[PDB]
Amino acid sequence: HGSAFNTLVFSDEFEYEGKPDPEKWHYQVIPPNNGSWHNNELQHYTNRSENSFVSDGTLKIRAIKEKYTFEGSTKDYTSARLNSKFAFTYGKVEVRAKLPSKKGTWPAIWTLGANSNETGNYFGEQYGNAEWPACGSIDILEQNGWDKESTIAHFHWSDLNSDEYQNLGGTTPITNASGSFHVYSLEWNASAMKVFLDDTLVYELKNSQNTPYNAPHYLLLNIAMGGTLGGDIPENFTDDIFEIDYVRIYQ
Ligand SMILES: OC[C@H]1O[C@@H](O[C@H]2[C@H](O)[C@@H](O)[C@H](O[C@@H]3[C@@H](O)[C@@H](O)O[C@H](CO)[C@H]3O)O[C@@H]2CO)[C@H](O)[C@@H](O)[C@@H]1O
Ligand SMILES: [Ca+2]
Repeated sequence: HGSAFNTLVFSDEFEYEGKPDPEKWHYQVIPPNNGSWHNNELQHYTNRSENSFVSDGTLKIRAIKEKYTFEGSTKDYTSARLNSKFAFTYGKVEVRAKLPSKKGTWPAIWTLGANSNETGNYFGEQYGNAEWPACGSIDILEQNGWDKESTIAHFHWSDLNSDEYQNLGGTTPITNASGSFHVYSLEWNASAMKVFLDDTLVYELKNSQNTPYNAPHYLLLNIAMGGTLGGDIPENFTDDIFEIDYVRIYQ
């Protein structure tokens, strides 16, 4: 599957030490919603070494129970939310990773249309100003906080010719998501978007010109805490890691 996408256009093998490469990765830190993130999430996102770092051939994003204030808004958790400094239309995205094991964590590998104009993102209004869900988004991987034995792939968009919000996708079983690397991938072209866990198709959505999936998207990597899909966080939560061996994008 996906062999047609064979020209490497972007990658990070994470073989260096220190901050995620600033030529490749942009941090979001400004909350988009009056001092909070969306989905009733409980974290702030920071660009500190507490919450992301590269060492030993892998990127780690680390969520921590920690009081933290940004511009008058205090939250009880910190994490990181990275965006690629690379926007693309169509391709094969491969991310090899180990997921957080702890309850309450909501990791994600996903995309937004580069016309999102999301607050504090890297692209602003360069491509347009299509507020989510009109910019489109593809989940390559999410896990909720209460079931670490399944993964989620899910699309969110509004049709170009309607305000009608669409949200659909699938799930698949996973074994040892936290202790064993798996490859989470997307194959995206003018015909279809296919999300895989290793070689299992999680979901395929037919593409068309009436979707926002024919213009550039950028990649996001994050751990949210709590909220819709994070759920209740144990009182004893300390910290947890989302470990990414590499990101590769082919066209
Ligand atoms: O609620 C109104 C605001 O929506 C913002 O877009 C958010 C949206 O609210 C939120 O539900 C969505 O959450 C993502 C899921 O759809 C999915 O793709 O997985 C992501 C990773 O787990 C998850 O964060 O995110 C949208 C983008 O941040 C609008 O941006 C905002 O203008 C509007 O007021
Ligand atoms: Ca690596």
